[PDB]
Amino acid sequence: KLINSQISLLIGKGLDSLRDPEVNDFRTKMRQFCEEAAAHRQQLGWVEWLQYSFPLQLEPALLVNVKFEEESFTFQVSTKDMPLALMACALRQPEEYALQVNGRHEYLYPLCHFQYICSCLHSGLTPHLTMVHSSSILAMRDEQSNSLEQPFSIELIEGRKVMKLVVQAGLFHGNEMLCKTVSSSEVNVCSEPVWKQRLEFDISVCDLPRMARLCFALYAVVCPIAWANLMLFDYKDQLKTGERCLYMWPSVLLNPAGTVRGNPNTESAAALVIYLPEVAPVYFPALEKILELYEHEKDLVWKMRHEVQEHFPEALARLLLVTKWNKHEDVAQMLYLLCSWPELPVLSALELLDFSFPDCYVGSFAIKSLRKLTDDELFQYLLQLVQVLKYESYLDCELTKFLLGRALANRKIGHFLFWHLRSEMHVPSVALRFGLIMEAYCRGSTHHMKVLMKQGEALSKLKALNDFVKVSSQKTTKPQTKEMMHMCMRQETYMEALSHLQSPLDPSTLLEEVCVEQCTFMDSKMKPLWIMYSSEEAGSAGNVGIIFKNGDDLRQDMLTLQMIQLMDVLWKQEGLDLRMTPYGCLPTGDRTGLIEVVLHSDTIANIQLNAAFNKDALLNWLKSKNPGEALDRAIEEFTLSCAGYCVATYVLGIGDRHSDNIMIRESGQLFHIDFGHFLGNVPFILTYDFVHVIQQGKTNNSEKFERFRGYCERAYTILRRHGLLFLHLFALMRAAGLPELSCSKDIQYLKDSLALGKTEEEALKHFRVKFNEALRE
Ligand SMILES: Cc1nc2c(-c3nnc[nH]3)cc(-c3ccnc(N)c3F)cc2n1-c1ccnc2c(F)ccc(F)c12
Repeated sequence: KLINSQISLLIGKGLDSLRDPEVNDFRTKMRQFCEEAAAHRQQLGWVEWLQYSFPLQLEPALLVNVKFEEESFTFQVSTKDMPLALMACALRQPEEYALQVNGRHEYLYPLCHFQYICSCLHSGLTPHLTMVHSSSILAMRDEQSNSLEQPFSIELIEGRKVMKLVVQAGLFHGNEMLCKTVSSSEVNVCSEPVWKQRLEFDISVCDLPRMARLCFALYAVVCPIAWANLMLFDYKDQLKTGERCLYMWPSVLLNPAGTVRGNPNTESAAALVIYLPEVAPVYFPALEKILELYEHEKDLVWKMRHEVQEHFPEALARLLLVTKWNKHEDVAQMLYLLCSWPELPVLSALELLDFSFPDCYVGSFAIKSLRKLTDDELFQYLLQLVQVLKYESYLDCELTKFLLGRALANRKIGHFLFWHLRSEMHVPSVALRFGLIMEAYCRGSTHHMKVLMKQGEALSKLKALNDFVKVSSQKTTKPQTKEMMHMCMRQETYMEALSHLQSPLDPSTLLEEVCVEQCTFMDSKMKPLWIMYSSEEAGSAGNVGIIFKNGDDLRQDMLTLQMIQLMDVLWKQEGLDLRMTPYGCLPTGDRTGLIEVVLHSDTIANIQLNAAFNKDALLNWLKSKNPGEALDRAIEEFTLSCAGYCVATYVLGIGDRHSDNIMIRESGQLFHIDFGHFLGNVPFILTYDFVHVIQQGKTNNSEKFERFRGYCERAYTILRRHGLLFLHLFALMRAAGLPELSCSKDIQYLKDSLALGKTEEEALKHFRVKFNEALRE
């Protein structure tokens, strides 16, 4: 029971009142499932458990200091040496140990591969680790255990809330209609309106595909009012026969992609009531039955269905787009080949997950092609897979079981699945499904729940704190609310709630002691908070800041930074390190989330605000933080990151860049904050005091500049190869309801910036056109 109450606070809704056997089915089925995984988990070998709880954070001569669970010993080792070898030094049997990063949830392949080690090499800090014996790891593991060929007709009985009242009714597969829409008669505005009018569609009932959905639009004429959709099949495959009442969603005219569950605010939802003509008790045929069984271009793809399977396995997608889905034989045949289809590359499955592949068998097929996804790939695509959950038609689906499975097998997966689900629980459409999934996951780690509660309580006191700061600053100076802010933070409950947590931005980072002294807040607008931490165990890698925002929408920034991080991975996985900074960014709730602070950096504007001439400002700041020899690295740091963000900002169409939202690190790395727009919703950007830095300050030094210009072009064509990768993810993201990612024209921005129609060298001469266009500043 306490566990039940804990799950209810964490996920934000109470745990029944719907007595819906679909919902009851989901919960007990998935709970058995999730408890199975948590059982398996407790029986893993101790290196298998590290892999679960602390997945290694790789990327695609050396001083290092080691202790055991207070005396440390410093060594030198080879950047090429294996953690084993390090341990063996430390011992003077190594296989009985792992290396923990001090004060992080990280354990340690040549050390040149470990994120924490390069985050130390590139930054001169000296790695500090701890030998943790395998007995002691087992302790954690243990501590964390618990036949009918008439036309389909419905009937539109009547309605309930408020010229002339039309209803439009369409039948769709995906966002394709299996026939013609039917409208109603123009009954008069006011009501509670009556229709009692049979609507009959040009489809045989034996020809509704398993995933068919009836879609209504209620509007007003001499203006739209409400929309609503449902499956003609229940979640047990039973064609549904009867009277259903349809609590409608408000509008924008049909909306086949929107949810198949009704508007839950039954107090003000227009209801549309309707009759489903019974027809005999008909369940959609089993799989085994089914297996027994320009337009000229479509016809010659249906055509050699077989040659496509034989010789073009990955063209699956566009054979599924030519398939006549209203014809049940056209579907048995296609669906018959698909049970023999060779598995597909991840890229191709990322296209199949989309909504214009509604059929649940293809969805299964797509999932099956996704079990080979590495955990690092899953993590990169994870946001899209979450948003695709909104397209599903039932609660129990391969997609949900696949995530839960992966979530429960990698704790960093589970961590982020949780926050993605939790962050939308305020959205009517999805609250039930996301709530239900967070619940099954919680019965998979009763331990991780308690860690997440901990994060939630901090996120909760940050909300209160910001609210007091918004109120307090209305009446008071910036410095007077600041010291009030600290007094509130100093209270009892705030110190306890805000301290000793895993960072929701990155669970491997630990937020221990909140440094009240160094907290502050932006005194403009939504009063975003600056919260700083320290940890004596982690040393300097314990000094970490997080920015809290309450008021702003962070979904867009998060997507943009995932994309830049994807870019940097693509680039690093072709040899090219543009030295990017994809900092953490995570919506946690309604207009609420977190930003990872990048320490030791500032804004162009703050740097320009002051040298004799403004162009000297950046270079002199760089000269100041990188003495003598060291400037030279900064200039290359600066130059690569410049090119990388020039390419990134251009592709993603991020305008509105100015000297307050472009930042620079003391290493010389330049990076962008505050995204919020993108897709133009832009020209190549470039600014002579950047040019100035790239040229070592010398008036014009075309031997530096041109190679900088070669960086940009290399990045641009690297990314241009993976343009489909970018197109497919964004396609899935249209499910997010992001306002700048609304329609088709948004995705057609990306198509252009990525010259995706043209050749590799014709796009690069066109890229060359923009780059000089932009240079004249
Ligand atoms: C207003 C604002 N937005 C941001 C963003 C950002 N991102 N999306 C959307 N807005 C990112 C970073 C940021 C992020 C990472 N590293 C560093 N250094 C940053 F400045 C800082 C941001 N700021 C801030 C600038 C100055 N002072 C701030 C403060 F006192 C408290 C909180 C603030 F947010 C501050």
